[PDB]
Amino acid sequence: MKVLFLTANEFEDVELIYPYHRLKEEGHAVYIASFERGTITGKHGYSVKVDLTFDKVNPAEFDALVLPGGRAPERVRLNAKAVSIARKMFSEGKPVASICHGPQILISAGVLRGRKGTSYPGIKDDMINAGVEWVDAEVVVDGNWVSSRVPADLYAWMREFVKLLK
Amino acid sequence: MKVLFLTANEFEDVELIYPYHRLKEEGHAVYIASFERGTITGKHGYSVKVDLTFDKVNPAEFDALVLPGGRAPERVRLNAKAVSIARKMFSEGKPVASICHGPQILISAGVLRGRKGTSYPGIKDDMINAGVEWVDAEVVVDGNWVSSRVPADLYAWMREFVKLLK
Amino acid sequence: MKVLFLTANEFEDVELIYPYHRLKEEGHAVYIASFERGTITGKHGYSVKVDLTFDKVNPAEFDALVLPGGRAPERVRLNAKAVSIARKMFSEGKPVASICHGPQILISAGVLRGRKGTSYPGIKDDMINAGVEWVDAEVVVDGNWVSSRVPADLYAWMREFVKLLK
Amino acid sequence: MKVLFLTANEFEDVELIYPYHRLKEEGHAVYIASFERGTITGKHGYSVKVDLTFDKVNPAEFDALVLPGGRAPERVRLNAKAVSIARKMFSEGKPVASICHGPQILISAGVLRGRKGTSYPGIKDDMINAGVEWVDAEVVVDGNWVSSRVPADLYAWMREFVKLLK
Amino acid sequence: MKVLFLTANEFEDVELIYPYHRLKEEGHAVYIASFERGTITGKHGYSVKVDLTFDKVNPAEFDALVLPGGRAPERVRLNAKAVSIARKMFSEGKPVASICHGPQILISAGVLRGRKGTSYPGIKDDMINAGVEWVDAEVVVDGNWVSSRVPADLYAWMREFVKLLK
Amino acid sequence: MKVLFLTANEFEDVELIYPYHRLKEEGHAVYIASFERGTITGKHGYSVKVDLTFDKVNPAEFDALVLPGGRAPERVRLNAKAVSIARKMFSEGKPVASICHGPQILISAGVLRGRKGTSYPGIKDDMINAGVEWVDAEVVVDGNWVSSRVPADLYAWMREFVKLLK
Ligand SMILES: [Tb+3]
Ligand SMILES: [Tb+3]
Ligand SMILES: [Tb+3]
Ligand SMILES: [Tb+3]
Ligand SMILES: [Tb+3]
Ligand SMILES: [Tb+3]
Ligand SMILES: [Tb+3]
Ligand SMILES: [Tb+3]
Repeated sequence: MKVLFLTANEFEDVELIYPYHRLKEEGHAVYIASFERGTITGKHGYSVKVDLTFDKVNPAEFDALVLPGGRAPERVRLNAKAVSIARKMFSEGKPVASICHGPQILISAGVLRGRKGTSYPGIKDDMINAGVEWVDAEVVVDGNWVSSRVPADLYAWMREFVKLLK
Repeated sequence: MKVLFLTANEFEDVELIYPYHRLKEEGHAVYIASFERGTITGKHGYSVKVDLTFDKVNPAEFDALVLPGGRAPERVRLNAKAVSIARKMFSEGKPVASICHGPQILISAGVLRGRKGTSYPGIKDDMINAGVEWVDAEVVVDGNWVSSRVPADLYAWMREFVKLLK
Repeated sequence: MKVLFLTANEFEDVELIYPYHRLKEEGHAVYIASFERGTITGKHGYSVKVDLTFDKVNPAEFDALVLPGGRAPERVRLNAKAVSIARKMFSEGKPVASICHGPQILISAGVLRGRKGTSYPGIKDDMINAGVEWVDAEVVVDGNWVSSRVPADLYAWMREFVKLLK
Repeated sequence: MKVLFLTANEFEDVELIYPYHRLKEEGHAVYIASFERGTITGKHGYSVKVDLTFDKVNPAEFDALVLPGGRAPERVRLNAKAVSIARKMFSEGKPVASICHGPQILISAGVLRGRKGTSYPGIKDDMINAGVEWVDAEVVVDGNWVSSRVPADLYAWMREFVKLLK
Repeated sequence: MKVLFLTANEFEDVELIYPYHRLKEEGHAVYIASFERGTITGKHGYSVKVDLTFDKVNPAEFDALVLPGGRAPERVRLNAKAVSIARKMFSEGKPVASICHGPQILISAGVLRGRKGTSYPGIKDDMINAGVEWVDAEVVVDGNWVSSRVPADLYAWMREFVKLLK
Repeated sequence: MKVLFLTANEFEDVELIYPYHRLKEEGHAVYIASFERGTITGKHGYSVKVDLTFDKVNPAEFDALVLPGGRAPERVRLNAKAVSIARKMFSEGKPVASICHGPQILISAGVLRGRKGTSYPGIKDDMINAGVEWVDAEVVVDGNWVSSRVPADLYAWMREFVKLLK
């Protein structure tokens, strides 16, 4: 499987690096998409190479989507192409993993009304206003959508997402 | 004229300091309310003293409210007492100034349905989902609510807010 | 009303941003002059665009001068052209606002003998040795010269400077 | 199964956080041991709670050992008790995972003579002088010892370590 | 000989550490005096232990004085006791070494009128207004006063100061 | 006399700057060699110009060698040319000063068997495994090799090294 990550500068470092390596362990191919080629730097200073830009992503070529948190989702959600990628993959029923501020991209895509999930508690009212049935749990699984809240939930977040990709 | 500020650590420094001094120029008494007494530190490292805690605020004692941005509103909006202060003052028709992420507190208060305003563009979809008629302008004035987007709007933000307090 | 600012990297962020927006509120045109075009960054990391270089400034084209503090004045005062701009505008009786280390430029211009004002207390002995009658006050107004000491004085500093430009 | 981590301040953040969550996914109990109770902070600023001090560790109570990298191993290897824990667990054939500078603790334990493994390439000559058959590979498995070199190897490092704990 | 250093937080790190070790090489005893006991931290993050406070210094007990630069001299020069120590030792003809912003303390002591020396070029006009015959040289020796400008002058600064202490 | 320094980014700032100026005081020519031309930055942010690259160094042209510490030696010791320079100069009996992690380069050169010296205590076991008779002292002098442990030893380190160059 080809797993796409939508992110940008000021991503929450462990929320990108943890699923990146956890999914590589399974033999899945992992791709970082962002605004431009080169590198992006997390809140804590970890640097990662960008594999492709949002403009070059064909959503049909990717099988699963991961949305790390941090401050990057508020930048990503203003890019119409990045939001279109998330709208298409999520609405087609492809596996989507979000954590922390990651689901702000799904709010902007207009795909969460009636869906059950979680997020960083600081944006729960925004998830509720987007029609989410918000749950305070380390991991929520709602069909193709696997959601978690904070870095302390990483173990449970990918435990459930890896099951979805099997 | 007693102006209350609702804020916390990681406030956007100039969005707190600019209205604080602009309103002191007019002879208004300015008060910083936060989670605990002592000091709070902005994103850029400026420190300010907390005058009172959210639990000690009686909203009837304050005439106007300022909501600076940064990452502080996502912490403030999880405090039921801080949200109740903003709900009471805004719903009473008292002057309320918000900028950048500041209106996340008003979203949580449930007072923005059908109101017209702006915010940091990164949360415009959350403002729209809360019932705001969102406008991309340096300053919007909707009755008692004066809203702006980013630090570049400071001059226009307080130019309009000062007129409401006269 | 064209207001010129003489500054450089490591300016005290709020001492530049506060008067910039306060004077824009009045409808005055504000200009940042520095060593080179592009951007300059304050002590706390705020970035601002440089409008023109010291070499391109014709002091006859500007009506008032603002001298923010920080570590920038110690760099600015070594530039003969920047010091000549401050000498000409101050000695012509045009309104000049200084705060914190800002008057180090006026010391270098040789215009403060027998004038009354203030500064960051750490350089009061240097102001006294330049012939200033130094006062420990949040704001001092001596004809065209409006001086303040530290960021806590911002409200009083521009309250008096705005009156001079009216 | 109880997994012990030996670490200190300036640990490489992802080298501690990644195996911590990867092993919690399997249902293993994970324990952070360091010099004192309270918290320790990684090179990149992530902070983690210390579960117990080196003096309180009884090696017989733990089933497996993880040695993250960063600058922490050079501090840990000067603590005779921490080195004795690593010596006892490694020499008893319990699973031991090391990455980056992590095996400096095993060098100090005197247990690597005639063993095959890897490390951060910057200390390969020190591993060779301790009697290691050094291999430049993302992961090496030598009986109970699973070793990796850098953060890019995380996926392979725990892929092999998890197999040892099954 | 007992060499006293007058300094505080935000000292220029190499300007304190270099003379400290260079004078210890000669067998001189070296003492750091500051506002309070404990430690002080330089601009670049080096930490040094404070040996005694300004209040506990008896200038008669010290044979030579060193004044490092950085931002510390602007804090030190506001302390009447620290300025009195520098006034007494300098006016008694004891060896005094200054570099960079270090001579701001001697300006405040009122001992430089007619003396020949140098400093950080950014404060040369303040040295001139204090009556200094200012020279642009890596090191100036004027009787008991050895002065230098910047970190690049360290080699020449202590080359001359060590000769004075022989 | 020409003194060569082998170093890189993340050198311990005072361990490079202190011997650089101490040896310039004696009139010796000092040269910084690193991976590329331009500048290198220490752990604490001091920046120094690189005089020449490792590939351009002819060991016959230099009379003495300095090896500062920090994290730079673990990068330098992976460059076969930099290790060959240290090997050639040390094995020819030219004066060699090392401090802290600096002797990791000599370990990699294979020249320390049966030699007496010291280092940062965190790598003493690696020095012992390289055949060093390790001593816990502020300075050790073994023929041409002058070694010290930490920044607190600077005064003693160059006191002994300067005697070798006379
Ligand atoms: Tb940011
Ligand atoms: Tb934060
Ligand atoms: Tb600076
Ligand atoms: Tb460190
Ligand atoms: Tb052997
Ligand atoms: Tb400072
Ligand atoms: Tb590093
Ligand atoms: Tb042997």
